[PDB]
Amino acid sequence: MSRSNRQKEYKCGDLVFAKMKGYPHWPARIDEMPEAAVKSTANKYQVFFFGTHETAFLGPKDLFPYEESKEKFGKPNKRKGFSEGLWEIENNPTVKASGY
Repeated sequence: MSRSNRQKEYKCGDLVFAKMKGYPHWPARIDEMPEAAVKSTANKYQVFFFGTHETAFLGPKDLFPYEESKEKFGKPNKRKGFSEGLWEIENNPTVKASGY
């Protein structure tokens, strides 16, 4: 009916700030590496970027929680893809689950 928040440890369905090489910490969701379309590898995690709306192979080193993010900054450069991006996650287009 709607994504479920984690307990004590982050897991699939967990939304955090994922940054990429040349790209500032963007709002990306956590995802596990599937093995259907292709054969994933080890020591790697699936990350889904909202702003860009694309997936990228990242890990925990490329993902930071709000607690930590807010600890230092938690607020990356405010770009065009940042506004619509952060809103792309907070205000997805294909909504359905109660949320604002």
